[PDB]
Order: sequence, then structure tokens, then C-alpha cells
Amino acid sequence: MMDKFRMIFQFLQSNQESFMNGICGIMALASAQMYSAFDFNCPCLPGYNAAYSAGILLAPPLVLFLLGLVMNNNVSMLAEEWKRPPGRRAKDPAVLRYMFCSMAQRALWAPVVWVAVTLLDGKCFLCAFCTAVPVSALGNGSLAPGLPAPELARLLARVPCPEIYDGDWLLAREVAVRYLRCISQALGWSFVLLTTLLAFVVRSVRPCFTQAAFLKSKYWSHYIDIERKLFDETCTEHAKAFAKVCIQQFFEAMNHDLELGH
Amino acid sequence: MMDKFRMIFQFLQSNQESFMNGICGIMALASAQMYSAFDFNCPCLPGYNAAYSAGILLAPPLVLFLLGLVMNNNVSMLAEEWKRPPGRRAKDPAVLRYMFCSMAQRALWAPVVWVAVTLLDGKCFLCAFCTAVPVSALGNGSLAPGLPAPELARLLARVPCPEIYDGDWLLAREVAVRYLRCISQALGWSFVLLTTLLAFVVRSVRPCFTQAAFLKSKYWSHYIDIERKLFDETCTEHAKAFAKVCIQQFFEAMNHDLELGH
Amino acid sequence: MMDKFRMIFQFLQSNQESFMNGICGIMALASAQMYSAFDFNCPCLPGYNAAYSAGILLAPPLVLFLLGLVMNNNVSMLAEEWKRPPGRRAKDPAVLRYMFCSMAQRALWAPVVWVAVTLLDGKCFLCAFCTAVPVSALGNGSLAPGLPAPELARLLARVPCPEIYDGDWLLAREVAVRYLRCISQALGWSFVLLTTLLAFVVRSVRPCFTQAAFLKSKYWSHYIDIERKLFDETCTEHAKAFAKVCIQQFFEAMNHDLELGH
Amino acid sequence: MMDKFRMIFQFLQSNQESFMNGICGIMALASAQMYSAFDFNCPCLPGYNAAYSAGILLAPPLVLFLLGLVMNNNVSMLAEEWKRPPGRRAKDPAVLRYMFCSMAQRALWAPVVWVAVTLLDGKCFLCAFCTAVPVSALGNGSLAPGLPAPELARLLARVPCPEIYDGDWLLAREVAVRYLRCISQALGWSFVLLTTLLAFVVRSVRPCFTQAAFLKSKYWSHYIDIERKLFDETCTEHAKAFAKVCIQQFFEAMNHDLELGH
Amino acid sequence: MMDKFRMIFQFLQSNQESFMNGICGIMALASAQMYSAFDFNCPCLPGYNAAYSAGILLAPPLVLFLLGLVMNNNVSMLAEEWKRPPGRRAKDPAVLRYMFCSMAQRALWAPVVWVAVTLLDGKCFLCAFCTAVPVSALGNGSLAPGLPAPELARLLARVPCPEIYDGDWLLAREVAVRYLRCISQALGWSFVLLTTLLAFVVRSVRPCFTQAAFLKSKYWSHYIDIERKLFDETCTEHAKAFAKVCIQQFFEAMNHDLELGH
Amino acid sequence: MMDKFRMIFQFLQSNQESFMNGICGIMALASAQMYSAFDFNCPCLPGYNAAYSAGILLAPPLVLFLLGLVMNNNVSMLAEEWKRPPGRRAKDPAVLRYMFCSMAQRALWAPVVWVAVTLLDGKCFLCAFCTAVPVSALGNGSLAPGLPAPELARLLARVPCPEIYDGDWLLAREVAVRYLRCISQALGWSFVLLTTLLAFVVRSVRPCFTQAAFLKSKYWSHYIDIERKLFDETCTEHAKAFAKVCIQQFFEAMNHDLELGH
Amino acid sequence: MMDKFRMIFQFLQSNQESFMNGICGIMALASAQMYSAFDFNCPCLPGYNAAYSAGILLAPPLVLFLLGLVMNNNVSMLAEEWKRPPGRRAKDPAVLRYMFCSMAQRALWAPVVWVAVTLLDGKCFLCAFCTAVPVSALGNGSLAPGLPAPELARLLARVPCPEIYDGDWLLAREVAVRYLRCISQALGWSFVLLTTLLAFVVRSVRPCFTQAAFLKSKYWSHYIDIERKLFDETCTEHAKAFAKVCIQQFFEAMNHDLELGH
Repeated sequence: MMDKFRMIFQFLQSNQESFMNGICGIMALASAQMYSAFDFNCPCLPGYNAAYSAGILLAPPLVLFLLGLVMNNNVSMLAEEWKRPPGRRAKDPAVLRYMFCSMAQRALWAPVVWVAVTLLDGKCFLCAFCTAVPVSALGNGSLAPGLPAPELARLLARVPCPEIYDGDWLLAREVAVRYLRCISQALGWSFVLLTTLLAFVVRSVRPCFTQAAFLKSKYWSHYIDIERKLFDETCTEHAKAFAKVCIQQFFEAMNHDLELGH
Repeated sequence: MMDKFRMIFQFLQSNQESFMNGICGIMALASAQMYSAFDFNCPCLPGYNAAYSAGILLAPPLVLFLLGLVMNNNVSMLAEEWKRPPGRRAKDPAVLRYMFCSMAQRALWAPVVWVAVTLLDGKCFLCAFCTAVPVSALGNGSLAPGLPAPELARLLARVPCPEIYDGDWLLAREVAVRYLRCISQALGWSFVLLTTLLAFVVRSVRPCFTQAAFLKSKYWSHYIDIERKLFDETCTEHAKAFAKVCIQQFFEAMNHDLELGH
Repeated sequence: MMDKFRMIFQFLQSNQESFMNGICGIMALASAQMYSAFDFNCPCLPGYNAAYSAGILLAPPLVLFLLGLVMNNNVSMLAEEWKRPPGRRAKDPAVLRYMFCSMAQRALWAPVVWVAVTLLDGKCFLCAFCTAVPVSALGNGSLAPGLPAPELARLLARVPCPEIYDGDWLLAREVAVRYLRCISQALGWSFVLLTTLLAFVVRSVRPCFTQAAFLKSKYWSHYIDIERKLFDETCTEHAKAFAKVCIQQFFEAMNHDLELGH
Repeated sequence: MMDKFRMIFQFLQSNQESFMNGICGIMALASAQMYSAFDFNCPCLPGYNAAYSAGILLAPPLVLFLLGLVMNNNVSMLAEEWKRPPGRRAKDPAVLRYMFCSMAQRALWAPVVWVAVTLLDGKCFLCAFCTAVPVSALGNGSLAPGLPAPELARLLARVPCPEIYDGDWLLAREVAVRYLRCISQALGWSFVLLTTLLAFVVRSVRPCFTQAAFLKSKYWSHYIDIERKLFDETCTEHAKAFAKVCIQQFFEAMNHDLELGH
Repeated sequence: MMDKFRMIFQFLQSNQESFMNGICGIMALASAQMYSAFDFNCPCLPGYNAAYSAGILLAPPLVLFLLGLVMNNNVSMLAEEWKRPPGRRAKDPAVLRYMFCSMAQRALWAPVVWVAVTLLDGKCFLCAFCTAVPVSALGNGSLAPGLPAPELARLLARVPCPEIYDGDWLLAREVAVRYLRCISQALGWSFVLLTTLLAFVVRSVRPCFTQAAFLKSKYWSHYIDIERKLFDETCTEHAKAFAKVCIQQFFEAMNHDLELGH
Repeated sequence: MMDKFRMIFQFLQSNQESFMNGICGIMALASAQMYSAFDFNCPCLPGYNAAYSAGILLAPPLVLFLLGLVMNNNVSMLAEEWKRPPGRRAKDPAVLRYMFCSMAQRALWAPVVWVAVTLLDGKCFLCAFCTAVPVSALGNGSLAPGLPAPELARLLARVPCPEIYDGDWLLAREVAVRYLRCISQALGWSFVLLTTLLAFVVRSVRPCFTQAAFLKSKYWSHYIDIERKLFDETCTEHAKAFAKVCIQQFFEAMNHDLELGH
Repeated sequence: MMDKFRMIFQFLQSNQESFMNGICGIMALASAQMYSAFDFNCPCLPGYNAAYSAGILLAPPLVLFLLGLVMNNNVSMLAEEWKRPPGRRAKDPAVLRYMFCSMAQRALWAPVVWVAVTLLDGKCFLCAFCTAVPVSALGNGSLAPGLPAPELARLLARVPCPEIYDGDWLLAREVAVRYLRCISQALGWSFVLLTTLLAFVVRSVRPCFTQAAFLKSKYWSHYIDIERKLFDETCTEHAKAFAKVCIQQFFEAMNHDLELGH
């Protein structure tokens, strides 16, 4: 099971060449790996499955999203100037709208890797649709020998839980699995395809790439840096002149000498 | 079992990029790992469980909290100036109230990782509510064949202790477990979700972020640095002039020469 | 199974000598390895195979292609100046046609390694043509003992799925496999041969290597570098003169002194 | 068993950021690990246990304490000036009392880790109170079938020694153990809690933190450094002028030439 | 199986001392290792073997050859000036003939290591001549008990495929193998001997080592270096004077000020 | 089997202190190790052995010898000036005879380690003289019960091939082996002794150590270094003045400007 | 078996602090380890043992001795000036006698470690005196039941060869061994004791430590260094003036220009 995460492990061990997305690589690479040690096991009960599996395609994604906004050091400047009234805003809506949108496209670089990499291994999908398999399809001389609706859902639904499987009635194990891990791995490619193709279009066309506001932004965020870095200079400077008055008082103020004079 | 902690192990091995929270990463990453080597095993007795399990969601958290306050080098300055009377305080309540609050939000970065990572593996939860499972639910032709209340609590309660399990009466093992590790992993996500979302709000709104007092603080804590660093200069300086009087006395004072003169 | 990817692992661990193709080595080396942890298992059903196997020679290649264009920092400059009308284009078609073509030959350095390295292990090919093996050829006293067409496709088609194989009727297992992994490894060499030989011809002849336009290009892309790097200078410069007016206001504006004066 | 010590092993391998306590980390981290290779096995005899177990909670702690005082380079200066008569002491009782107390709180950082980490694994506690377990409690249809007092102590007392356990009379093995490793791990937390909370109070209040004597101390210990470092200068200086008189005598004093002159 | 390649692995790990051949060591060392992970398994059918084995002594060699020419950065200069007409060639045939020949003797340093290291392990040779072994030689009381020609080729030919071997008729397994891995390892030495001895003669005598043309060559290839390296200087220089006109326009052209003036 | 080569592995890993012999350590240390992965297995047939074993004490040595001459960068200078006629030789026979002899004593540092380290493990010797063991010596009640000459050579000769050994007739296995690995390890010491003792004599006496010609040599080989290193200076110098005429033509020759002028 | 040598392995891996003896540590540490991979197995025949075992306490020691003299770079200077006649010797007998003796005490630092470390494991001693064990001593109801002298030597002598041991007649195996590995390990300590104690005396007293000749020696050996290092200066200097005359001839002598002039 180490394969899905040990790969980025040496890849992390490989080099130190990246960007903000590589800074996102600090987190989401763990998201490529955090799946590995976090186990998965479904109740194999009659109706809980379709509830439970939807838990592991919506919450842990949404967590990794919101942990992207708070993680970067900008949201205050947008949060601060939004709550204030219009007019008083020292920034145009344009620089707001852009700079707000350039937070999403650095955060989304995670909640898409953790929806691929829990489809390609199918576990998330297996416990979610096993209740409705066409049992007549490849059923070893099938025909549903008088089987009812209840007490068959409890027959099908165990399929992922291996050692507690009921038996050969209208199914083997290795044909009900290994046919739901096929259909799953079809979505996993026909999903990641559509997303990356939609990564094309975005850059390639447009949405708030105006040469005007891009300039004002990068100027501004560059300006906050020099402000913080420079304020410390005056403090340490202005403080240095102030310590000399007091520290000297400790000297010449205990005994004006040492008793250890030989 | 190494997975839950070996992950941060190479992640620790990964790089050296962090902050005070990464300084908290020095500790709490161990808290992500300290769970790994510290075993867990419940009494599997009739009433001790619900006592014992609550031991491992309140004490070891609270320890990691208080080890956060004492660990950082500020509490004296707050502790010193609080015990003194008002008025004599060389600092406003504002700089107090802020600087005191900026100790919590650097300490809490632990006692939340050690409440997630002992819910997602369910062991802490399993030995805490096994005494009340609906045995009729998925009970292999159930009906409670005349079973009493006592001598059934001692029947259910063994469920986590594997090799000492009684038997198939109104239960298998792999259906009483693997249904309490489902419910548990639901809280683990629906908890960590709520917390991180509440990490949003805090930064994003406010609570003592006033531009006034933030300035006075960082100036002040910057000032203590130069004071300590500079005091050593005068000492080593003022001492150097003093050693010369005595060290010379050792010379010219033993024999004023060596007998080894050839 | 680690062999196919652990090789580039220490090879990655080996040194840091490469180029843009070695920059492509950042990705496609993973493509040499990403095969390793991504499992493969075919439905072993009557008609799905020839559908499913074609999934793993066209989609995951095409993904690695498009992830090559978006990955490098040029497509905007081509995308921007293409959408505009002719005439307004500040660049000749020649520099366009070349610079556009020099994106392909840096991207193709992947989708050819992931078509070799899933033929040489034959798994991709095995589940794709097992339905039509000449069963009379090496069939252990063959003759097709009255076998029909249906209920034989479901007999042959299981061949890759080992533990669910039907039996010795007109076949053993280790002669239907180990004869489709021969034919496969013949394409894998007679393919990689043809490609590399076609790598010869390209460099060796020509296609838009004109001394004229190559010059204009590398000059231009060199020019964008100095533009971005130099703009930051004026900002940090022009900003530094501006901070001094405000930062001083924070000083001398809170109390013009400290109450901590002893 | 490597877990309890292999953790600090990579943690030691982790980085080199610490202080005098981290200098104590040089020793006590071994004390976190020295437990690992030093085995434990109790006599499983009738009365020796409660003697023997108390051996491994008082001696090996007390050793690690005294190895803390001697390890640091200060005790002579306190030991030297204590044996002398009062009055002649070149240092106030205050600087004595403080500097003596600042030896304990750097030594205690060990003999508390080696009392936790031999309670949390319970072995030290198991062989110490097995002689008095309530056998009627969870005793598999108990009632003490005429059992005497002697020849039952020799029945209970074997409990830790696994392969030499007598048998099922009024006990199984896995219920007499796994109920004394519960009670133990309760002290281990309710102990380490109380200690760390008492680490709070100490810093937070007071005990000889007077601004007066802290100054005189750190000045003094700073002064001993420059004295030792500077004495070597005069020696190597004063010696250099002295060697020239003799070393020249070796020259011009063997033959005033070489016979190897060609 | 790691031995044949793990050797160069630490040897690669050993040091970084080599030349262009060591640059070829970048590739062919993999060719010493690429054999390791690329499996080998022959059809064990009647006539395909002698076809199939010849596949693995001619194609994968020839690939590693052509990947040597294209890999080095010279063939264009030879390819460019060859297609042109004579007379216009700015270089003598001598510098052509030499410089063309000094491409082979740096490429051949591979396709000879991958013909040794797939003879010394004999697998390539075993599946190629098993069809004609003298069965009477060491045949355990032989005499060919009426065996025909067909249905014996299918008897011999299985010999490498272990678990599918027919049986003891006129052969054991461990005497038909372990006599074809002897004859093979004789060629492997009597081949590598002849080649290295022919490496002697080449250097030691001659073939286009003329002092005249060697000079002109190394001068020329040295000249191309300074040309490319120096062209970038004029560009970045000539460009720097050009950016200042436009970048200033962005300044003073958005608002000529900031609205954030307090 | 890793022991014979894993030793030099960490020894190689040990340090980087050596000379030309240590440069030979680059190769022959592999020769100490190349034995490890190159297997050994003898035909166990009647007459081939004494042929085959002599293959592995003469060819692989002789290869490692000739790979020593070609490996060092001197043979051309000797090869070049030998083919020429006497008189024209710019070097005395003395400097020739010495410098030629100082190639052997740096090459022999291999083909002696690969004759020891395939005697001390005896495998090379076992398959070479098993055909003539005195079977009466330690033969478990011997007497040769009417055994003929043929059909006994095929009885003895199998002795190294373990699982195909015939049986107890006039021999066990572990007394025919373990008496030919004794005699072998006697030569291995009484050989390496004689060689190293002959390493004494050589240095210690003489053979072309004349102070005259040693001087001329090391001067000469020192001179070739400065010649090659210095020639590159004039080229890069003389070329630099030449590029400026052409590179400027590319500028001012495409458009004398850019169309991108805004 | 790795223990005897893996120890110095990490000890070698430990640090790089040593001297000429540590330079001897380069070799003899291998001698501490070379025992590990070099196997040992005695003939277990009637009279060869006492011959064979003496082979492994005299030859491999004596080899490591002579490999110490030749290894260091001094013996020529002693060998050269000894063969010459007295009087012509440019060095006194004293500097000879000392400098010759200071070769032994750096060589002996090996052939004593390889006589300890093949006694403490007893294998060398076991196969050397098993022929004469007092069989009556601890002989399981002994009395020598009519056993003869011959056909008992062949009974005792097998004792080290485990699987070929005859049987229980007048002996078990684990009492004839495990009583000859006791007596052996007694010599191993009572030997290494005597040697190290004799290392005391040597330094502590005397043997050619005269202040006169020690001076002349270290001066002399210091002088040879500067001679060799300085000779290279004049060569490279005197050569540099000489190359300029010829290298210029290559220029201006091929064509006095290039045909590539455009």
C-alpha cells in the first residue's frame, strides 16, 4: 500500500524545484499520501453504505480546500477591506476581484488530486454501489432461485467485507469485485481527463488577466514586504539608544565593585 | 502501525520550512507520532470501559496544552506584570489582552491533532460504547433467546479483546466491530471539518487585531532581544580589563622562572 | 514490481545533470514509475476487455501530453498573439511556427515512454486479445470436442484472472499466457526501434531550423526575462521612498513616549 | 521494542536545535532509550517481587540524578566556596543559593522521564502487585474451591512469567494481565500530568528569580570564561620567546653541517 | 537478480570520476542494469525460439547504438555540411572523416556491454539451441526408444520452461540445462577477450590520428562554444537599453499615484 | 555470497585515500567483486571439466591485464615512437625501457587478486580435479566392489553438482568435498605468500631505477600536461577576437529593430 | 558472523581520527574483517588436521607482516644505503638502526590482531587438538568398551564436522565441543594480556630513543619531502618557456587562416 505515497516520498526526496503550487506540493503531496495510512472499511450493512461512501468524497476534499485559503498570508487583506464600506476601500474592485480569484486557482491544486486518487483504487466506489449489481449477469447458471428482495440486500451488501462473505448463491466473490473496479477506473480517467483539459482553457483564454490590474496588484503585494521588513530597522535602531541609559544603571549600582578583589 | 507516524518522519526528514507553528511542529508532530508507540488496550470488564476510555481523550490532550504555554519564553512577562497591582503595570491591558491571547492560538495547534488522530482509528471509541450495541440489528437470526441483563454485559463487553471473546451468541466478532469503526470515523471528519472552518472565521474576522496594540507589542518583544544580547557586551568588556591584574600575578609569582633552564 | 520504477529512483538519486528534457525528466520519470503503483486488472468478461484495454493505451498517454503544454511557461504568449488579428501580431508567422513546434518536441518525451513501458510487460496486451487465441495450436491433444461459440468466449476470456480460471479444457494456463507475452514484447522493441530511428531523421534534417528565425526567437525569450526581473527593482525602489512618510507617523503618534520610563 | 527508543533516534537524527536541556537531551534521551535494551524479568517467587520491583523505580532514577550534577562544570565552584568559612566567601549567599538551585532544575529533566516511561509499559508495576489480585473478580465461575493461603501465593505469583504459568485454577492469564496494565497506565498519565502542571507554577511564580542576584551570577560565570581563554595567550606568547634559545642549540650542535654534502 | 545491476548502482554511488565514456557511463551503465528489470521468457514452442532469441541479440543492441549518435551534440554539424555540395563545405574531408569517426568509438561503448551481459547468463542462448541437443549424450541409459522426429521437438523444446517440462524420457532437466549454460559462458569470455584485444590495436596503431587534422578539429569545436556563450551577452546587453523605455510607461501611466495616500 | 565483495563495498565507502594503484583500485576492487555476481557451475560430465575449469583461471585474468594497458593514457606515446625508425626517436631506449616497464607494475595489481580470490573459495578447483580422487582413502569400508573404469568417471564426476549426485557407492558427498576445499586453500596461501614476497625483492633491489632516466621521464610526462592545458588558452583567446565580426552581423541584420516597439 | 567485522565497519564509519597506526588501521581493520568472509572448514581426517590448522596461524600472519614493510615508502632508502659499502653511507648506523627499527613497530600492529581474533573464536584451535581429548572425562558412563587405537582416531577426528559425526559412542557432540572452546578462549586472553603488557615496557623504557639520532632522522625524512615537491616547480617552469616555440608553429602553419571566412 506504500506505493501510492512512497512515490512522492522519493519524489519529495528527489529535488527542491517548485513554486507556490510546489508550496501547495508541501500539503497536497501529503494529500496524495495521507490516503495511504488512513484506512478504509465499509460497514457492509444494508443501507449505511451509500451514506458512508459519500462521506469520503465530500468532506475530506472540502477540508483540504479551506485549509488552502487559511494557509496563505493574504485573506486578511481581502477580509479586512471587504467588511469596510465601499468608497473607503483603498483598492479598486478589479484588484479585489482578481486577487480574490488568484486564491482559488492555487487552492484547487489539491481537492482534485484527492478525488482522482480515491477513484483509481475503487475502494471508495466499491462500498457505494454493491447493493445494485445485476446478479443475472455472469451468475454461474443464474435465474434467482426464488430469492426475495430483503435477505438479499443483506446477501449482496457484504461483498467488500471478504472473510464475512455469505457464499456462492448467485455469485462468486472474484466476479462481483473485479467488475466494479473496472467501471470505477473508467471514471478516474474520464474525470482527470476533463479536468486537465479544463486547465487548458483557463490559462489559454482569459478571466481577469487584464494588464492594468495585474500591474497594480503585484506592485501592491510587493509593497507590503518592504513595509514589514523596514519597520524592524527603526525599532532596533530606536531601541538601541534607549537601552544604554538603563543597562549602565545595573553596573555601578550593585556594589560599584566586586568583593573578590584580591 | 508505523504509518500514522512514519509519515511525519520523512515529512520531518523532508525539509526545514516552517514557523512558530512549525516550532510547534517540533512538539505536536511527535504528538502525531507519540500515539504510535504508546499502546492501547481496554480492560474488557463491565463498567470500567466508559471510565477508562474517557481517560484517553481528556488527560493526554490537556497535558499537551499546558506543555505549550510553559514551552515558550513569554509567560513570565505576563505572569510577572499580572501579580503586580494595576497602575504600576508598565503595559496597557490591551497589550496584555492581545499578547496573552496570542499564546493560546499557538498552543492549540496540538490538542486538536491529538483528538482527531485518536478518533480516526476508532480504538479509543470502540472500548467506550461497546456495552450498548443493538444486538438485534444484524444478529444472525436474532431474538435474544431469554438472555438476561447481567451476564450479557460481560458478554458484549469483551468485544475488543479478540482472543478472549466468548462466542457466536447473538453476535459474530466482525460485525460488532466494523460497525463501531464506521460511526467513529464519521465523527473524525465531521469534527475536523468544524474546527478548520472555525479556523477560518478567526483570522478572517478580528478578536484583538487592532493596529494600535499590535504595533506596541512587536516593538516591545523586539526590545527585550537587544537588551539581553547587549548586556553581555559590557560584561565581557568590563571583565577583560579586570582579569589582567590577577592573571599576571600567577606569572612571576610561582618562581619568576623555570628550573628547566638548560 | 518495484524494479520498473526503483531504477529511475536511484537514477534520480544518481545525479542532477540534465536539461529541459531532464526537466521533463521531473515528470516522465514519474511516468516511468507511476505505472508501478497504479495497479492493472481486467474484468475477465466476454466483451468488455477489448474496450477496457484500449482505455490504458490512449487516455493516460493523452493526459501526459496535455500536462506538458500547460506545464511550461510559454503557451500564453502564443495563445495571446494567436487570438489577436493578423497584422497587429508583433511577431512573424515564422517565429510563431517555430516556437509553437518547439513545444511539441519537448512534450513528446513522455507519451512515448508510457507506451513502451506498458507493452514490454504485456499486461495491457494480455487482456486485449485473449478472446481470440488459436486453441488448436499447442492444445494438448486438441480437436474442439463439440465446443460451441458462446460458453467458450466465457471460457477463454478468464485467462488472465488466475485463481478464477475454469480448467484444462483445450488449454493449460501456462501456455496461453507465455505466448501472448511473447508477441507483445515483439511490438515493444519493434516499436521503440521505429520511434528512436525517427528521432534521428528529425534532428538530422531540418523542419524549421532556419538560422534567421532561431535568432529572433532566443533573443525574444531572453528579453522577457530581463523585463520581469527589472520591473521589481523600480517597485521596491519607488516604494521605499513612500513608506518613510507613513511609518514615521506610527512613531510619535501613539504616545510620543513610553509610560515605562523609570 | 525498538519503538520506545527508535523514536528519539530519528528525533535525534532530526535536527540540532536545543539548549542545556537539549544538552540534557544528550543524556536523558538515552534514558528514554536505555530502558529499551536493558531487559526486565521478575523472579516470579513468593516474596521477592515486591522487593525487586522497587529496585527499578529508585536506584536507576537516583543514578541519573547524580550523573547530572557531576556532569556539568560548576559544582567545584560551589563545593570549593562552601567548605571555606563564611566571610572569606567571595560570593553572597544569594548568588550561592540561586546558583545552587539552578543546578537541580537542569538535572531533574531526566529522573522524571525514567519514571514515566517505566510506568506506561507496566512491566515494572506488573511484577510488584500480582500477589494481591482479587481473584473472585472476573474469575470464571469463582468461589475459591478450598484453596489455602500458602500454595496460592506461589500460584498467583507466577503470572508474569508466561511459559511457566500453572493453570486455569481461578484465573486465565489474559485477564490477570490486561487488568494490571490498565491500572498502571492510569498512574502514568495522572502522574505526568501533575508534574508538568507543577512545572507551570515554578516558572510562573518565582523562587529566587530576583533581578539583583541573577545579574551578579551571569556576569560571574561569564567572567570565568575569559579568564581561562586568556591565560593560554600569555603562555604560548611567553613560551615562544623561550624556545628560540634552545632549539637553535640542536642546530649547529650535532655536526654544524651534514656529511651528505656532495 | 539484483546483482548484475546493483553492482554499478553503488559503483555509480561510488564516485564521480569519468569522461565522455563516463558520460556514456550515464547510459550504458543503465544498459548493464536495464537487462535486470526487463524479464526474459521464451515461448517454448517448436520453431519460434530460434526466431525469438535472435530478437534479443540484434534489436536492443542496435537501439542503444543509434541512441548514442543522437545523444551527442555534433551530428547536425556533420549532417548539415554533408547535404551541401562539395566546395561550399567550409571543412576539409579530413576533419569530416575524423570527426565522423570519433562518433562511432564513443558510441560503441555500449552495444558491446549488452552483448556480453546477455551471454554470460546464458538465458538468451538457452532458448535458442535447445531444439538440437545430442540426447544420446548423457542420456541415462539412452537409445531413443522408437521416438519420432515430430512430437520430440515438442518434447525437447520445453526445456527452459521449468514447471511445464514433460518428463524423464531420454532426459532429466538438470543435465540438459547446465550443459548449455557451459557452452554459452565459453563464448562470453572468448568474445569479450577478442573485442578488448581489438581495442588494443585501434589506439595503438592509427586510423586518422594525423597531427594536422586533430588540431583543426579541437580548435573548431572549441570555437563553437565561445560563439554561443558570447551571443547571449550582446542580447541581454542590447535588450537592457530597450526595456527602460517601456517599463517606465507602466509607471506614471496607471494613475500617476496611488489612491492609498493617507 | 555478498561477503567477498560487500567488504570492499564499504571499504570503497570508507574513504578516498589512494594512488594510481588506488586508481587501479577503481577497477580491480570490482575484480574483487565481479567474481561475486558472476556465477560458477561446472558441467559435471566426464571430460569437459578439466577443459572448462582452465577457462576460469586464464581468460578472465588475461582480460583484466589488457584492460590495464589500454586504460591508462600513455601507450600511444610508446606505440607511436616504437613504430618509427631508430634515430628519429626523440627519446633514448632507457626512457623507453623504463617507461614501458612502469606500465606492467601498475597493471599487475589486478590479475593477481583474481587468481587468489578464485582459489580461496575452491569452486574453481573443485570441478577441475574431482575425476581423480583416491576413493579408497576414507571410503566407508572401501575396496572398489568390482567397479569398472568407465561408468565410474560418470560416478565421481558429478560430485560438485549436489542434487544430481548418484549415491553412497564408495563415497559420501561431504567427504569428497571438504577435502578438495582443503588442498585448494593451501595453494591460495602458499601462492599469495610467494607473490608478495616477490613484491619485496622488486622494489628492494632495482630493475631500471637509474637516477638518470627517472629524471628525464617525469620531466617529460610533466611537460605534456602543460602543453595540452596551454593550447586551449590561445584558441579561446584567438577565437574571441574572431566571433565579434560575425555575431554583430546577426544584430542589425534581421530588421535593425523590433516591430514590438510600442 | 558479521559481528566480528561489522563492528569496525561502523567504527570505520564512525570518524576519521587516527595516525600511521590508523593508517595501519586502513589495512589491519580489514584483517579484523578479512577473517569474516574467509571461511574455515577442516578435513576431519586422521592426521591432516594438526598439519592444516598450523597453516592458519603462521602463513596469513606472516603475509600481513611483509605487506606492512612494502606498503610504506621508506624501505628503498634503507635498502639502497645498505647494499652500498660502509663509509660511503651518507648516514650513521644509529640513524639506520633506529629508522629500521621504527618500521617493525608500525608493522606489528597487525600480525597480533590476526592471532587474537582467530583464537577467541576457537575454530582454529578446535580442528587442531580434537584427536586427543580425554574421552573418559565426562563420558556418559565411560570405560572405553574395548575400543582400539585405530578406528577411534577416525571416530574422534570428525568432531568439528557436524552432520558427518559418527555417534554417541563414548561421546556426545555438545560436550567435546564446548570444552575445547573453553580452553581456547583462555589462551586468547592470557595471550593478548601478555602482549599489551609488553607494549608497556617498550615505550616505557627505551631501545634506541636517543635524543641525538631521533633529531637527525625526522630532519632527514622531512627533507626528502621538500626535495620532491620542489623539483616539479623547476620542470613546469623550465618547460613553459619551451612550449611557446613549438605550439606557435602549429598555428600559422596549417593554412595561416581558415577557409570558413565568410
